Amino acid sequence: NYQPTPEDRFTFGLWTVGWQGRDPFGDATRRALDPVESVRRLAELGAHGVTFHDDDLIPFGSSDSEREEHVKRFRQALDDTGMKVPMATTNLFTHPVFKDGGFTANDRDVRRYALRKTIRNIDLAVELGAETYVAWGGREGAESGGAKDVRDALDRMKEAFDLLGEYVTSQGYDIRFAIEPKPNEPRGDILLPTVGHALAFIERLERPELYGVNPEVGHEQMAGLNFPHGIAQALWAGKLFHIDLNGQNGIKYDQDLRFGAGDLRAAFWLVDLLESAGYSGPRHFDFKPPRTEDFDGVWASAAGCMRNYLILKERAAAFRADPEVQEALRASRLDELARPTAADGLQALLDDRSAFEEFDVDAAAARGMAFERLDQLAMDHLLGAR
Amino acid sequence: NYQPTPEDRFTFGLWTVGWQGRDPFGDATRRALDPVESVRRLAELGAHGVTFHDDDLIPFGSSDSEREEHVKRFRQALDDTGMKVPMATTNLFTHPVFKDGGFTANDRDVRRYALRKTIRNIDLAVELGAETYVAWGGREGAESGGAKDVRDALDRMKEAFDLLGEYVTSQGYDIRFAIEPKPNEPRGDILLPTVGHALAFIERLERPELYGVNPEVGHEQMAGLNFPHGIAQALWAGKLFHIDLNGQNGIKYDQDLRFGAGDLRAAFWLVDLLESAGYSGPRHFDFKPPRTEDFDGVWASAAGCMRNYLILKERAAAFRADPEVQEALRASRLDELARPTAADGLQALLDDRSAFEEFDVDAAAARGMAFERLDQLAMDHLLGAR
Amino acid sequence: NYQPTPEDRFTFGLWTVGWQGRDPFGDATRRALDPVESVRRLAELGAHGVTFHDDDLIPFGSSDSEREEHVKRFRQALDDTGMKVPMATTNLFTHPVFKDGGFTANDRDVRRYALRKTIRNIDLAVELGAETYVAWGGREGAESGGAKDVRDALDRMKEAFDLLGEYVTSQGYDIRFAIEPKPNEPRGDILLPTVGHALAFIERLERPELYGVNPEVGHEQMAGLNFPHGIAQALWAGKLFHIDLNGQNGIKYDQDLRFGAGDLRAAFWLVDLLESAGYSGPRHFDFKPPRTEDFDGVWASAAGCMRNYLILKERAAAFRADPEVQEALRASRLDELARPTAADGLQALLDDRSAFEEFDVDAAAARGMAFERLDQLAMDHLLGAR
Amino acid sequence: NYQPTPEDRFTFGLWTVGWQGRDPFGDATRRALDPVESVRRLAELGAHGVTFHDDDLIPFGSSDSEREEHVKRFRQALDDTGMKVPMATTNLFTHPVFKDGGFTANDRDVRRYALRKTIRNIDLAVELGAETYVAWGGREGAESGGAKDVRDALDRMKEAFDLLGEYVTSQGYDIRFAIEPKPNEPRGDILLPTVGHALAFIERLERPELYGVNPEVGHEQMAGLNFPHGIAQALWAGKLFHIDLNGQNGIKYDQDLRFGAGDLRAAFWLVDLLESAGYSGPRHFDFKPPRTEDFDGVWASAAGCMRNYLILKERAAAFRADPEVQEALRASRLDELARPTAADGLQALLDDRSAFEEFDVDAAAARGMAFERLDQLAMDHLLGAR
Ligand SMILES: [Mg+2]
Ligand SMILES: [Mg+2]
Ligand SMILES: [Mg+2]
Ligand SMILES: [Mg+2]
Ligand SMILES: [Mg+2]
Ligand SMILES: [Mg+2]
Ligand SMILES: [Mg+2]
Ligand SMILES: [Mg+2]
Repeated sequence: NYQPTPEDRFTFGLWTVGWQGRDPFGDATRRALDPVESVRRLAELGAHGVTFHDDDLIPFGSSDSEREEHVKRFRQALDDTGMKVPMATTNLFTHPVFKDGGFTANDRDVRRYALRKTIRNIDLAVELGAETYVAWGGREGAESGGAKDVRDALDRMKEAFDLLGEYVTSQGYDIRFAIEPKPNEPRGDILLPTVGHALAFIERLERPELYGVNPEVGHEQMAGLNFPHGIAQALWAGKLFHIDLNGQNGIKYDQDLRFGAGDLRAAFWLVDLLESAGYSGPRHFDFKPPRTEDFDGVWASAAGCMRNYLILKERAAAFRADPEVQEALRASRLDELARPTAADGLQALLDDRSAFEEFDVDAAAARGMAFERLDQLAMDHLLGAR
Repeated sequence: NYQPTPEDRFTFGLWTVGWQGRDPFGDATRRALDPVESVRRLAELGAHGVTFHDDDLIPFGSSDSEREEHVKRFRQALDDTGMKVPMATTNLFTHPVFKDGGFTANDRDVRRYALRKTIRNIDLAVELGAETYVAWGGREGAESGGAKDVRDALDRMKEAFDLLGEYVTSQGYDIRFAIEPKPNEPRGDILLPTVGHALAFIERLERPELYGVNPEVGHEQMAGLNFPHGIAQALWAGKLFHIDLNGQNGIKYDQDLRFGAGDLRAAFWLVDLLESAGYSGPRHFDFKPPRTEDFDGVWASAAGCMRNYLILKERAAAFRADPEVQEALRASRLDELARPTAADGLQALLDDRSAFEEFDVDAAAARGMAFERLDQLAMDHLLGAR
Repeated sequence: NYQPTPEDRFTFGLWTVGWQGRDPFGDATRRALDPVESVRRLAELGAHGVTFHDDDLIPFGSSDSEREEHVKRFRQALDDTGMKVPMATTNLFTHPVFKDGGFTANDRDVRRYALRKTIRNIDLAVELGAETYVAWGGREGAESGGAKDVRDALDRMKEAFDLLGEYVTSQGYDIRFAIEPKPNEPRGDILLPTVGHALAFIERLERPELYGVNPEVGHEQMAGLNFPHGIAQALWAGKLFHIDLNGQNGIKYDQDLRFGAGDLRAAFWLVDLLESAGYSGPRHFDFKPPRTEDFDGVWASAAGCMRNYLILKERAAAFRADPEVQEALRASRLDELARPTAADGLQALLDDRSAFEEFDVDAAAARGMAFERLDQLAMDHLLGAR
Repeated sequence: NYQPTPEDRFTFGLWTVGWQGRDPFGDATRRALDPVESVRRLAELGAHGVTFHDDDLIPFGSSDSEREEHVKRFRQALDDTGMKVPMATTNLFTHPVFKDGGFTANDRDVRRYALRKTIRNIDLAVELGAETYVAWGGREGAESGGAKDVRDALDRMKEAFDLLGEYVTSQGYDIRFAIEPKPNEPRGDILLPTVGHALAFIERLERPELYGVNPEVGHEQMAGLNFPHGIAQALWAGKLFHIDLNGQNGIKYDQDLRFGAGDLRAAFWLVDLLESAGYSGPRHFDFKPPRTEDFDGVWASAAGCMRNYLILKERAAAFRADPEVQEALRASRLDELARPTAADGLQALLDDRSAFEEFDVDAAAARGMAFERLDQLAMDHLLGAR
């Protein structure tokens, strides 16, 4: 029943199944996992590959000797299992030096350090074959209004990303960047808080074609926003380079539940969109197995991520293939939404008396949209009840 | 005490002080106001000008004769008082024909009608001297996932705004457009839900220089977002063409309280930013006097809008002029935030061993940011308690 | 497929399918429905009965003659269809006189009027056979802090409900009261904002056994609360006299979507609880068919309310009957949660060295709770994918 | 300027100024503080006393020898400074054994352990002179619906608190309990999520007079609720035994900002209420100095807590003493809210034709409430601008 293959392109971060369960009010409930064991266990479950922060793979403060040993053992597990590494990223948030940010820290020497730590890990990412480099600026922000002049901060943020674009262009690397937005936590407010703010920032970079977004289900839902809508806007702009899948129950702390938990109907509309638009990138899970769980529960939670995606894929495909649904879509005029408003042009529209002077407003107004029957067909399909 | 003059450029919509108090659960508690009387009373209070939707000024379905009579009486009140009309907009949300939207309605004939109704009011706006034309797409959106393909909807939205840009370019009008975002209400989710999503959409229009944003305090706060931060991003992009001021107590229905109500410290940081950046446009209030109030209370609420802005302006100016505050800003390194990270360039940064190999991370980490003393000086100034 | 019968005890308010679609930003999109036609159409769909506010049935300001005529025609439709009237309530929110409340209005003459309007409709409710009388104090509250001394307001609220209890005791009526909480809208904050605040208030009334709660799915979700949890607390206290079913997508304006829309997994856990606890009252829908819809869509939306309840009932019953689920419940120690902590008593617990001095904390800590496998079995059952 | 004395009864938890800055995404930024030094530094700032969790004072797993040494050194610092210990509480949330709760853990042996750990610390609290014992059940709850049967959990919660009441009655201790509600974090949903749910639960305990609430500003605001309103309901019920003061910016993770930060007008209305009702208990701060700060900033943040309370006390007292404000309160009929609705009794009200048959609804409806002028006087007073 609903078994994943490496062809489904499911990926997990080392830090996901590796989360030891330390939260703001409690100590860890699980021992540390060796990244080599996580690679093996994930390959057994049907995953396609893994992702990493620099500091997940190479402990902070490691000598070039220990660094080389850690990478070599990782490489061997990849060769042994067939697992890929499609994305990597930088930890610019755990160590105390980043307490006021990395790229937008008020201290200039910290910003320079942040850039050098990033560039070193871009080299490693290319070596391991990654196509996408993600940046989540979790410490870029403020708890108080006077601590951060946001215009100056956006200048420094642009400067950082422009320098990174110069670096990969100089080296001839085939890698693209993806900015991951989040509205708050751990800072009181985070810069570039939603998909839209990130898309707008990208258009001010020197080489905008090198940058896209890495949206996360739970993050947009922490602002009360419709995640499938934001993903549609990112696809419309040609900027969905990567995506993070998980679950969230509303406006509260970042829960990082397994995918399919949280807002189930939103998860259905998301899969419908991703499959219908032909998104071809990794289906990456950024989730945390609850700290109530032991290691058997960690792997059950990971498996459930993939299972829920495949069940929703099946139901969304049945929905769109149903002749009764295609009829209802025409009844609600989704076909007319796809047709241009005025391909005749501005002058024709102005001269068209049926568009205003002779337009029957009351006849158009009384036409029902038939959206509630359409949505109940969608419910019936989701629940396997047609 | 804190008396406004027309030099402060305070403006109000006719629909604000004119709101009769009808809400989803109750009938109106006040009689209709003649726009001529609203103009006189606002001029007496020290306002600079007024704004309007087409349907606030000319009742829907009016003959060209009645239209001319309504405009002439309005013009006369403006000439009598010295009041200006800096902005106008279109009602694409009240009449039943717009129940699924105007520019993104699924029905093509409704979209054409929406465009013609808008163009007619652009002509009137130019005649009355408006510099800015606002578009709030309050019905553009959905309550259910299958009712609206958002990529097709964004195509239709771009098509509409592009045609409007062709129209004003054709006519030689000196007017710019400002898109007003809102996350929800009256639709379950509204397209372009925040300042960031609107800024990103503008960069895909054919003539992006003609378009900017008209953010509203309460709207960004309905998504839990930091309004001064979003305004800083809009200023950084050169896109703050207009602004709507009001108050909101958190994530809930759109309250439209008078300015200064709701989140008072956010209102302080907003005024600080607007004055420090030299924003030169109208300070426009989109608010609703609570339906508990009679007409004496309507004018008290309007007066309070302007009063609160002027008190906050005074306190923000005292904050920034205080030598002890300028010292604390240097203590928190706001001066270093304004200096480039790497004006030496990429190669210099890579060769700079003090940026990584010889960087003392523990010494930098132990440096306090001193942000809590800075924020208490800001509190003391806001409260008049230094 | 999943057809309701009057035995399922589904009920609808006249004001639900009767909503004409007027919202704060738009005029009505549907004509008024005659309550006689709503009764017939609902009986055809399989409903059990209907509910009403006084002003839904008898237009405000009606003579005793017109009142009698309106009731007689309603009675006849009930006799013709077999439909029952299990609950009634009072409109203390639409007319302008209630703009600062009914029972807690600052004006004493309005409070007296509110009580007399209520008592007149209690008599009618008894005549029509209602068992439950609901009070939703939608105008009891404030937009500003100084307008309402909440201690005095709670005194007036208690006084009102105590007088109502004296009235029904005097008359010998077999009717109970149910208070309906809501956190906000249309007032900025509403008194008794959640199920918990209402339960606590009831314990200070003179005759607490006459009063219970009428919680609404969407209302508790406007505070971000877990609705099944609140319903469990109300059942634990013996106070769930009635319930309002609908859907809501998070913290925002009151959406009143059809039941099953909004938070689908919460709807599943709610049905599981109601059926497992043997709740025997009406399954009442307080919803609004979206104003995008014509009358065919109104009835499709009503039908979908009942359909979704019956599908979820079936899946929750399959979940609890599954031997693999009963095994997993024992694996997560739900059986031990049901056993007393210390039926041996306080002295035995203090003398029990295995409870502290010889308790192995690290062995207990390492035991996994197995909650993620249990929740995936619940997901599989909900989606019909075992 | 605004200097606190021990007469102001300001108290702080050891865990507040002692927070090392570890958050879910970052390591600690400050070294551990010796509780002896925290006592001295707080006494220097003008605090009245301190509070503690068992595990803040005596490291978990300490021998009776080390326990005695830790208490003796604490006692000496108290004797040296004059500081009091008015409240204590139990850590039932940090150690992994409490990962599914303490009093409502599914495992029975963990629940017994939780009760024994609590009882041992009640004895210590009495020895140190505490009058109030707080219980915050931060782990009592769930992330998934099937993990916790809430009726059984409330049975176990009642059983635990009843046993604790039997214990203190047996020992003859003069101490009362205060339950602290929180809606979520660190569990996905927490049992007894608001002040109202806690007040309702207390009325089902065997000896309800021994129990009250300990509400926290930020916690009620994480549900979007009006904190002064909830505090008024707790005062009305006679159950405000203790209070936790801090700041929060809306619906998001628990920020624990210093008091006066976050919602400033809510802080003003809270102080107005506490002073006007004659609340006589400790003004306790449960806050976290941001991890951006060094130790100088920790003490600046603590000082600011007390400063902001004293400034707001002064402004609220000026507001209520202002003759123009007392006039406006009569204009909005706050005097009539305080007078009984029907001291004449039920029969008199029914016979009073001026209450219904001859009541002029339109005359009452047109009366303005004058609430916007009242609220602007409150704003003017808060800002020191009359
Ligand atoms: Mg996350
Ligand atoms: Mg992520
Ligand atoms: Mg608004
Ligand atoms: Mg606006
Ligand atoms: Mg509702
Ligand atoms: Mg209801
Ligand atoms: Mg807290
Ligand atoms: Mg606390």
